[PDB]
Amino acid sequence: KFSAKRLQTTRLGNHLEDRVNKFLRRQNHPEAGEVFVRVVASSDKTVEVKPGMKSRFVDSGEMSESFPYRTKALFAFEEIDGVDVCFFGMHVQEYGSDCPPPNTRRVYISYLDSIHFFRPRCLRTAVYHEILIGYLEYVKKLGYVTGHIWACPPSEGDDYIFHCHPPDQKIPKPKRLQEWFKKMLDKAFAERIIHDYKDIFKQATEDRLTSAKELPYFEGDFWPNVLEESIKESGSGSQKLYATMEKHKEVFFVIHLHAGPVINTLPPIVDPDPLLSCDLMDGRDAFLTLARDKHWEFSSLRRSKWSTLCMLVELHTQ
Ligand SMILES: CCC(=O)SCCNC(=O)CCNC(=O)[C@H](O)C(C)(C)COP(=O)(O)OP(=O)(O)OC[C@H]1O[C@@H](n2cnc3c(N)ncnc32)[C@H](O)[C@@H]1OP(=O)(O)O
Repeated sequence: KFSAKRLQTTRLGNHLEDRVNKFLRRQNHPEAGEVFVRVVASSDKTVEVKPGMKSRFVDSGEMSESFPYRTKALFAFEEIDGVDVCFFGMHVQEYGSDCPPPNTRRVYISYLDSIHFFRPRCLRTAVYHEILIGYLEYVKKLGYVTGHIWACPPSEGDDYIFHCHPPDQKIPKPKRLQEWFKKMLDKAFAERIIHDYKDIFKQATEDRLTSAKELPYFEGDFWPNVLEESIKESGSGSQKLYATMEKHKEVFFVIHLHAGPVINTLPPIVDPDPLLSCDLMDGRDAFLTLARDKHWEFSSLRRSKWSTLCMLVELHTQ
């Protein structure tokens, strides 16, 4: 069977799915179909500190040369007209309790994408927020302490996950996307899922951050390349770092899942799900490449239904 439901289930996927369908049952809209959330790939990686930061801080013994993390790719599918339609995807990076500072017990959303065919339309945004809120709730329970978001919308024609978006699906500019995450986090706050969130500038200030080595270092994030430039441009760049953090502060969220002294007393983070080896969905380039090479577009509902079928056949028949 090629259905989204028969894709391998996980605790993480089930938690998100249960939250979404719970919310949909409260809404009682007759157009809404069942939602399936599936983790389709999961692997362990390391991000290596780039050469400039490495020469300054790693070789003097002040910073780890690399940080291990688990990366997960997940998809949400909805029943529409009796078939599965993939409508949302997200990749995450999880730096567990064996990861050295400054990354210990942190999660980072690498990127997220969607195709706007969720039915009914009036519930689409709410469903996206429930998935994100569910993810924060889950990693909090496992023992992650801080979550990180970079609110950077794609450039015109740069598909993040889904090849060929619908032509009439508008791309939010930074201001709209920032408020969209704020709305999501405000709802997470009201449910006691997060303790607070802050911008990166306010966070560094409260932490009295004085060196670039204290800034969490994530694969593909803004800051490692900024830091390479600060070291090339050139002495202590800490003053300029605060100007850079301040200039871009609205787009960089720091989310506190736990706060206070408990954060140094938590048990080890042990992931109850196995890794899921799926080269096609690990990273974004493979799936984009495959869809491009096979003319799998998501630019209308009919094409999205077809491309979802083809993706499910690929996922099942490795
Ligand atoms: C940390 C790293 C990451 O998370 S990646 C950064 C976020 N990811 C992306 O931007 C990928 C592409 N974007 C998307 O897939 C979606 O926009 C996401 C982010 C999922 C949000 O979708 P959604 O919940 O529908 O909110 P939305 O703001 O996109 O649409 C709401 C209404 O606003 C409109 N809108 C959008 N952009 C504009 C615009 N530039 N000018 C005028 N209007 C705009 C939309 O048309 C939409 O209208 P409507 O009220 O739903 O009919």
